[PDB]
Amino acid sequence: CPLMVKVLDAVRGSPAINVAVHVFRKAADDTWEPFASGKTSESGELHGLTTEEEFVEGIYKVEIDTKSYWKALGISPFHEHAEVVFTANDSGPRRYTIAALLSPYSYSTTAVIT
Amino acid sequence: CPLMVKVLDAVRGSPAINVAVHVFRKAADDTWEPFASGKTSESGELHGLTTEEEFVEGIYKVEIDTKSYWKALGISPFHEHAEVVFTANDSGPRRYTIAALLSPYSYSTTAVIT
Amino acid sequence: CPLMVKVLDAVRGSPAINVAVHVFRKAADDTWEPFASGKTSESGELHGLTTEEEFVEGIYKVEIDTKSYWKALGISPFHEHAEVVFTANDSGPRRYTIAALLSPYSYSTTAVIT
Amino acid sequence: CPLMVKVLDAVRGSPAINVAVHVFRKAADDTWEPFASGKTSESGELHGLTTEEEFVEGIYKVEIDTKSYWKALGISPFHEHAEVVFTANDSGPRRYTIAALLSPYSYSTTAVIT
Ligand SMILES: Cc1ccc(C(=O)c2cc(O)c(O)c([N+](=O)[O-])c2)cc1
Ligand SMILES: Cc1ccc(C(=O)c2cc(O)c(O)c([N+](=O)[O-])c2)cc1
Repeated sequence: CPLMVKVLDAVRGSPAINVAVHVFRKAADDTWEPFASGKTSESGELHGLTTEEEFVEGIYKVEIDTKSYWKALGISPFHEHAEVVFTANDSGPRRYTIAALLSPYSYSTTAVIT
Repeated sequence: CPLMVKVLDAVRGSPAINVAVHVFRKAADDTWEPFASGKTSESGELHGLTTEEEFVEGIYKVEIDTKSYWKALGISPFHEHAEVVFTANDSGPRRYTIAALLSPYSYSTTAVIT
Repeated sequence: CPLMVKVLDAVRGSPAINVAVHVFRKAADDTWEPFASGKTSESGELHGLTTEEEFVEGIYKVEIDTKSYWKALGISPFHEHAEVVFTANDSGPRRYTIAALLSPYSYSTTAVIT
Repeated sequence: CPLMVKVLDAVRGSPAINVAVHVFRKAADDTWEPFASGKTSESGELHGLTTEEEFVEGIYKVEIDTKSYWKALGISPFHEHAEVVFTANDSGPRRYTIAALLSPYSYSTTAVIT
């Protein structure tokens, strides 16, 4: 599995379960094409987004829809979502984990690449 | 000054000087309109982005063009940029500082609201 | 002012006001000597910790007592405090801002050096 | 496995492999007793630190010796180490993952509790 997303909740100290994640790929157009999407599991992880055949060199944007999540825990947040834009597979295919740590007024994101 | 952006470099432990910052506002269209832009100063700060007259309730996206910055320090980074999407002035006008801490494979962003 | 500490609250999106901060310096003993302390102001900042005469090369530990702060906002946190250990003035005297961003189950710390 | 530590490198976008981790527990003395220690594996993870029998309610400090790690990648860092102090098992036994994301001038730490 070449691209996985993991999301953590800094407020409850737990995985963020059932969070919506959308992945876009920048086309030759200079437009964002919808690439893949899904919701995180009980472990805060989302696997099965894509296959190594489909996941080519390019510029990707990962959007994590965090505002719904925060409402659903009784919280009126501030961000519309968390977004991460990165270039992928530039050096040949890699395994990428894009991880996000969420708080109402802040977030951190990191890529772990193997 | 109702909206200011501050950018820090986690690699050199210093302000990120002369970084490009673009602000967009979501229009009734559901399109991003260009709202304001500029480059950070020697202190890593960008003031004068807007006036309190122009800075109304709405959804804003702040894009920090970090890839140029990292190249200019001799570094091939991973993100195309850092992006922060948030709703503003929902509760009446506030002063917003959107701060970003940059590393090649990671970033953190926070809003400080007064 | 050669050493300043700034503390932000990721939960309320605001400065952390009236937070206790203790600074220790490692002695020849290999013991921590109490070096300086104080509480953050309404801006989340603590200035006047030391003078450039007193702030010599050495290993320092900055401890931010965050648990009291979180209780005082109605919150039972997880960390006893945030701690940052660093070597100072190794390359000649600098101005150091040690900044901390707090959440109940997480924190980030950075040094900005001039 | 009730306590595990994971360490990530924000500079290389990878796990931090073979990093030293020491765990201390605050005794009735108000002294830190050495509780457990080990080095992270190729995945940046350290398991087998303790057993659920030994891991009781108390105040723990996790110290990650990051300075050696940064030297070993050709880097003169700033922190002596990363330290996390927290209260454990206060509400009955939990599984705790203490995760740390490292950069030369910054770090973030979070607890994920199950
Ligand atoms: C995500 C993040 C975390 C920490 C910092 C940060 O270190 C910082 C430092 C400052 O001197 C300062 O004035 C502010 N601010 O006003 O927000 C932030 C900046 C961004
Ligand atoms: C402070 C911080 C922020 C983000 C990460 C982080 O990126 C991360 C990545 C993982 O694959 C993973 O399994 C976990 N975890 O279990 O906690 C954390 C780690 C630490």
